[PDB]
Amino acid sequence: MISDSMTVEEIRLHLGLALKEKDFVVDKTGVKTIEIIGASFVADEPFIFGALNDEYIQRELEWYKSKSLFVKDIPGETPKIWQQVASSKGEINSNYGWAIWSEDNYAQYDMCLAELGQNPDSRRGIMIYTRPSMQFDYNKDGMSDFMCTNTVQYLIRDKKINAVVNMRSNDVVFGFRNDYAWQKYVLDKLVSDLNAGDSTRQYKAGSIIWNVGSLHVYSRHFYLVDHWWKTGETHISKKDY
Amino acid sequence: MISDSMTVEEIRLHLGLALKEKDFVVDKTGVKTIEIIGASFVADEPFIFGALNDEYIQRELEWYKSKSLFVKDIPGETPKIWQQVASSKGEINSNYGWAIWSEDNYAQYDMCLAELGQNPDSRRGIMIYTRPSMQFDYNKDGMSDFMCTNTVQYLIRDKKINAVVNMRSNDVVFGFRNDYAWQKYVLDKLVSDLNAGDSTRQYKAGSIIWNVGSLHVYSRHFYLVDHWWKTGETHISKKDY
Amino acid sequence: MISDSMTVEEIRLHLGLALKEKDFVVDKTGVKTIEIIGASFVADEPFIFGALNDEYIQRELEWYKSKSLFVKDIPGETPKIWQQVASSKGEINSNYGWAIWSEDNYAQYDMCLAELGQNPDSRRGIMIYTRPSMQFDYNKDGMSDFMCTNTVQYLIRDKKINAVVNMRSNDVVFGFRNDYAWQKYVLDKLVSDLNAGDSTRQYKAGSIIWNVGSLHVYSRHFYLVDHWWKTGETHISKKDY
Amino acid sequence: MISDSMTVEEIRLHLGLALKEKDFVVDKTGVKTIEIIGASFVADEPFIFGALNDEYIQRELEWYKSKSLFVKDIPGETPKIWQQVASSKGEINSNYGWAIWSEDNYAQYDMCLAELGQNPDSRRGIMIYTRPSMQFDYNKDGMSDFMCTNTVQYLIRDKKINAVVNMRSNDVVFGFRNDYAWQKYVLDKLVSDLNAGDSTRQYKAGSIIWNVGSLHVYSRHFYLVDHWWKTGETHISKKDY
Ligand SMILES: Nc1ccn([C@H]2C[C@H](O)[C@@H](COP(=O)(O)O)O2)c(=O)n1
Ligand SMILES: Nc1ccn([C@H]2C[C@H](O)[C@@H](COP(=O)(O)O)O2)c(=O)n1
Ligand SMILES: Nc1ccn([C@H]2C[C@H](O)[C@@H](COP(=O)(O)O)O2)c(=O)n1
Ligand SMILES: Nc1ccn([C@H]2C[C@H](O)[C@@H](COP(=O)(O)O)O2)c(=O)n1
Repeated sequence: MISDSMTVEEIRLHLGLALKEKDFVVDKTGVKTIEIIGASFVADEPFIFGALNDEYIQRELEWYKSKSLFVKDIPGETPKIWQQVASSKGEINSNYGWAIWSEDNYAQYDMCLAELGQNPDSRRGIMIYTRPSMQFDYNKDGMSDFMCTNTVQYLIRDKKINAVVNMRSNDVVFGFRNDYAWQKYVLDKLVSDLNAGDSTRQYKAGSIIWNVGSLHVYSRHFYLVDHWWKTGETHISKKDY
Repeated sequence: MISDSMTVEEIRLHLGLALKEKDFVVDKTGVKTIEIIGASFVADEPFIFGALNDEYIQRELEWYKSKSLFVKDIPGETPKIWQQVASSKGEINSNYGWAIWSEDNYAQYDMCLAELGQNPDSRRGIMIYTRPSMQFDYNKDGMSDFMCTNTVQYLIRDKKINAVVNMRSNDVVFGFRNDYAWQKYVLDKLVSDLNAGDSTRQYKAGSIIWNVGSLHVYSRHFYLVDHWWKTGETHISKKDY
Repeated sequence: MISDSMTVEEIRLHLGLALKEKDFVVDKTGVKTIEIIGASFVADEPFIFGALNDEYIQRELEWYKSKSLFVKDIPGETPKIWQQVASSKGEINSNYGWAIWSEDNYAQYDMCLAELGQNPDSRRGIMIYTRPSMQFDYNKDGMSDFMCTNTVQYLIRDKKINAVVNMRSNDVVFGFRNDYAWQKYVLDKLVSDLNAGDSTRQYKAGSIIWNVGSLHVYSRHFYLVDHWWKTGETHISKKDY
Repeated sequence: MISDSMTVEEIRLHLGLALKEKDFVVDKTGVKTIEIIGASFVADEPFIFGALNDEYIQRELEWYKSKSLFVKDIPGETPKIWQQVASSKGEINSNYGWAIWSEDNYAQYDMCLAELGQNPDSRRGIMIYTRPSMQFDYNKDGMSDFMCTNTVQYLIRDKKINAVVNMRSNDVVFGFRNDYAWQKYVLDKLVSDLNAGDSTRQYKAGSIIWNVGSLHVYSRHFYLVDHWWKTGETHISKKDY
């Protein structure tokens, strides 16, 4: 059986509680955050707070498909968030397409697909994003990019493929929205590829279970949590706030 | 805030429910298991079902301290569970001492200690056990040992150090008991080492949060679950059952 | 008496002659081969052309020992030659360990051992790899794997155990090297097991006689034959050629 | 190219040498044999020693065409050689018509014909006589009949169809004469059927290459080898000897 987990609605409540109680933690950039430690919830909505920017997510998807470790290869103007984290040569670590499709990271997608194709009940169907050398690689050439996704495990039960996403660190506003879109994309892809392999499989996408070491909101987004706390609206304009 | 998690008592309940409903999944060895997918709970007891064997855990600890990848180096007679999983030369992957203390796995303990010593609020204090090449290494020389612990993250909040344990796969009876004893040992060690570095830190061991992709009981241990279901006792003799 | 057979040196000569005369046969993949039909020789060297890869043969041995019909179970990264031949679920037919050690294939090794242990002069000591249903099984679930080893017979004469290997099809470069290493392993095993049964037997490994319906070199390896023809060297680098 | 093989004349010479040198091997019935191990020769004559009994061969052909596994179904009086090998119910294994024409043995003739009709260059055109379960079937109900023909492979090269006959065991005097007549019959049949399928094929019967694990003469026939050794005559009456 799948575990009885929190939903995104309950996560919102706990974040609102944390803000109400001034449970602040200082970020490495010196700014305040509110935070849930050891968060586990079913990602039953594609965002927690904020607006869905489908245009941005598609540009990040294209970049992941390219497997490029260089931020300039993001289609169009590279977001400053990626710029400020990049090395002196414009290089990063956290291209998730590189993580699951590159032979340099040992063919995570293909091997997980082969494992589940051979044994649908397997507990070894997993895509390993991070690596032990990340202890030294995170600041190569002056980048600041310690892989925040650790592993994603895929478990086929009752003809549904469930994804257990294990993250070290996840920004509630920008991070979760983008990362969810990515994990949903890969899950749908894996379902497709397994079904294409054998027409009698008839697998369906199941639940995405989100496990985060530190799930946090930065102080620049406190107004979103606050507004939701007062009104139940998951988004405002900064100007309307 | 730390997430409001299940406890071990609630895990026991959900496992008993799975057995009551005959919710069986077939193991790779062909035997039945009951299973909770995406389990997340606070490890507030040192076992789930079965008895505590302090003698065995100490032998496994000594082996981890040696960092040897060879099962014969386990003090005394090597358990057959380690024998059957080993390669043709007696080698394995899953020596956790090797994982966190070897320079070959990039000094996970020392680097996590250095990170937390420098920034106590860090989200980057993590010990990475598994590796991307595990897709190929798991059956090197005919072993059958795909690392079941992925990562363990350590978060210092309110002067308590919390461990977020991310496991791919965990046997409820033997695995959890042994692995918990190990994770508790490492957490106490890390608290000690940080306190030894600065007397004003006064850190204390916090909660160990257990995240498991597949948390399962093998059919050979169903009698333990069944007995607890009927009586509330967490252990019987196989003969008494 | 053992028949007065060709040796590997003479096979090399006849292959070089076939290439010199442009005696080409078109493979099922559309590529050219040179070929000796009804080849019979004593395998008095462990290869014909090309280098010996002890690392690879040991991985294939480990896989045979596992008896797994799934190519992912080959230790490490599965060679693409095994990948392209496998079914939609990664399954094959030609695990020779399965052929001689599985109860599913009627215990070929054990029965041949029992036969020779009881009557050392027997003509019925044989390990039957292929099966009549191979006419239908060769492309089960879209695999392309028609068993190339038919039978191996073992004859004890003058306290030496001779193996008569009957193959339908054998690639001179990769196939013969790997298959010889396997047949030599099994012969040494059988000698050991018979000697262990009775200390007065004092059997020794005899000759391995290789009988092949089609013994062929693929066009991608013609440079090896051509080079040996010119120089007498049984191996070059593709780059050096 | 077809391998440069021994002829029947050279086989005669080697058998005569074996007798001259008293290279005897004890049969399972307690009688002496002389023997060539791993014999490979082109069957360029229809007998080795002895007389051609066309009358007997035609009765065995009729029996094979019937596909009956019962020896009483041999036309006329059943030869005592077939009687002494039969089960308590008169049953045997080695009806070669059953082996290649029965659906019970997976339609060996038809499938080999379909393979060569689709791809004339195929290395997979083979009729598999024996089976893995022969390890247990050879003495079913007290018969003594371990299939002595393993496989026959057909290779079409230069519009000639060559047959590579792989036998475990073959009696030089009665066995080879009968078995050769059978294999020649099937080869001619296969040529006919392929030619009837397409008038532009114009295939012709090629060589029959005979591969035998143990090619032997029983002591009751030593007088034939001896007489040939002295006179070069391939047959005498027992009375004239
Ligand atoms: N795909 C990504 C990449 C990064 N982050 C966010 C999480 C943290 O806010 C920050 C990483 O900081 P740290 O490494 O200090 O956790 O980036 C995220 O949520 N998702
Ligand atoms: N320290 C360890 C090592 C192993 N396992 C158990 C979990 C599974 O029962 C099995 C691994 O099997 P799989 O790789 O098929 O999950 O070993 C565990 O619980 N803890
Ligand atoms: N153990 C093996 C398995 C396969 N083959 C080679 C022989 C042929 O090159 C090919 C099989 O093709 P076919 O079935 O068309 O003969 O694989 C081999 O030599 N030895
Ligand atoms: N069609 C057949 C059937 C049988 N045999 C002969 C070969 C051996 O002399 C004997 C079988 O004995 P074994 O099984 O001990 O080899 O029968 C043969 O030559 N041809």
